[PDB]
Amino acid sequence: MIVLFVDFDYFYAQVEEVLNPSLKGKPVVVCVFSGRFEDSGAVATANYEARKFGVKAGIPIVEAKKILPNAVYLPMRKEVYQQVSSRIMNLLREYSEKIEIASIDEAYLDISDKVRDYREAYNLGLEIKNKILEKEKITVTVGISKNKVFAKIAADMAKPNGIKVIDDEEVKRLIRELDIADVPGIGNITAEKLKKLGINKLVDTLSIEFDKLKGMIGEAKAKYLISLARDEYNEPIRTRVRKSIGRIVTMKRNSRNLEEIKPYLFRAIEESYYKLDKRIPKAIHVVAVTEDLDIVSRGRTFPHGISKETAYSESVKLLQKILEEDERKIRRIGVRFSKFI
DNA sequence: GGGGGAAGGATTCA
DNA sequence: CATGAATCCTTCCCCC
Ligand SMILES: [Ca+2]
Ligand SMILES: [Ca+2]
Ligand SMILES: [Ca+2]
Repeated sequence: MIVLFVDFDYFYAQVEEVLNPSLKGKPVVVCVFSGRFEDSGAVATANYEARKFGVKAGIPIVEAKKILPNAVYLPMRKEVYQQVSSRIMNLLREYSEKIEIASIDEAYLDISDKVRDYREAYNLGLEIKNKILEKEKITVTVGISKNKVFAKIAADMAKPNGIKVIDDEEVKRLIRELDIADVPGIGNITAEKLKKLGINKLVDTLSIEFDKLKGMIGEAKAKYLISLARDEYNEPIRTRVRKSIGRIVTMKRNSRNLEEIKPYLFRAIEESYYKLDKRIPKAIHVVAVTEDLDIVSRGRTFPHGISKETAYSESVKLLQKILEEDERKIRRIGVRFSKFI
C-alpha cells in the first residue's frame, strides 16, 4: 500500500500571509484572545519565523510577547481558514478517490493504485505541492510510506515545505530508533506511562506481556503500538464521519452563578445550532472547564430530535446538575450536540 | 455471562 | 498563563 500524507505548513499563520502578503518573512502569531485581561489567551499557531525563537502553539500570548514583542499578533479567523482548507482538500481529491481528511490541515491519500514504486509516488508528491502552491499560495509538507502512521512521521521529519519518503528499510530502523513519543497518537501522558514500562522505542513494545501493556495504556493503544512495531499496521484510508457539533467559550471571569453563566451558555447554543445546519441532534451535553482546567459534563439523549427551545431548557438543567455536583468554579462553558438523525 | 446503550471522563493535537 | 471533536475507557444499568 502507498499512502501519501499532506500537512499544510503552519496553516493559520500562512493563510494570514496569503491574505496579507506583506507579512511574508515576519514572525506571525495567530492567537485566541480570551478577553479576561489585556492579551489574555493562547497562541493557536505561529509561523517558522516566530517558532524558531520558542513562540509556539499553547503558550500564553503574554509569554509570546516577552520573547518577540515586535512580532505580528493576529486574532484567529477559523471560518476563513476552513474555507481555504476546503478548497485545498477538493484539489487533493483529484489525485485520489481514496482520501481521508484528518483535520483542517491534514489529509491522507491512498495512491496505491495511481502509482507504483516510491519514485512515482514521490513525483505525485512534488506535483501536488506545486499544484497547491500555485492555486492557493500555500506551502505544504508531504510524507510518503507504507501506511498512514509512517507517512505522517515522514511529514513530521520533513516539515516545513518538504517531501520525505520512508521506505520499508527505514521503517525497520525507525521501529528501533524512533522515540516512541514521536509516534502519532502518543502524547506526553502516554509517553510517560510507556517510559515506566521500559518502553522508549517501538521495538520495546514486543518485549512486554500484552496484558501488562494493555493494563497500562489500554487495549486499543496496545494493539496499535504492537502492530506498528511488528510492521503490520495497515489501517485503510477513510475520512471519519462528523459525529458531533458544539462550542465552548471562556468567560471573562470564573463563576458559579447560574445567571452569570447562562449568557455564555446560550451563546454557545446559538453558534452550535447555526453550525449544525440541517442536522438534528438527539443528544446534548453541557461541558464545563473548571478553574483547574478540569473538564466536567452532563448530558442527555432524547428519543427524538432536539429543538432549540428544548436545548435552552435542557442545557440549564444540565448546568445546574454540574454546579450541584461539583464545587469548583467554572472557567469555560459550552455545549455539544450529537446522535444526528 | 454478556449484548448493547447511555453517561462521564481521559487523551490527542493546531 | 491556561484556547473542536474523534477515539477510546470505565462504570452502570436493563435483562435475556
Ligand atoms: Ca498538522
Ligand atoms: Ca499545520
Ligand atoms: Ca508526541
